[PDB]
Amino acid sequence: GSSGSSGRPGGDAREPRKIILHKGSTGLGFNIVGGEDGEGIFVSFILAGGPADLSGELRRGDRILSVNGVNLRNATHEQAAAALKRAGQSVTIVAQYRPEEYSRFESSGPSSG
Repeated sequence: GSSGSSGRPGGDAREPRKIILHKGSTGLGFNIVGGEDGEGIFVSFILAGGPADLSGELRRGDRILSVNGVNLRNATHEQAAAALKRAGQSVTIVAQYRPEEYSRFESSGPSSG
C-alpha cells in the first residue's frame, strides 16, 4: 500500500537535462568539443539568438551526453557531430551543465596553425 503525486521543479542545474533545439538553419546554435580517449563531449560555444540560446536551456560548458537518442558518452568529435547530421528538426540534446570539466577546454593549450 503506497502512492505518490506529482512533484514541483526545484533547481540544481548540475545533472544531465534535456535540450530540444529546433534546427533553425546553421544548426542547433551551439558548438561541441571533445573526442579524446572518450573524455566526453562538451559545448564549446552557443550562438546568440539560436535555439540553444533562445530555448534557454543549452549553455556553453555543458557536457553533451546524447543527441536525440544516441549514446555519445564515449564518442569522437565527428560522431558527436554525425549524430547531429543524422538528426532532424527536433533534436534532443541531453547535456549536463558541467563547467568543472569543460574547464580543461577553457584553458586551452598551444596551437601553431
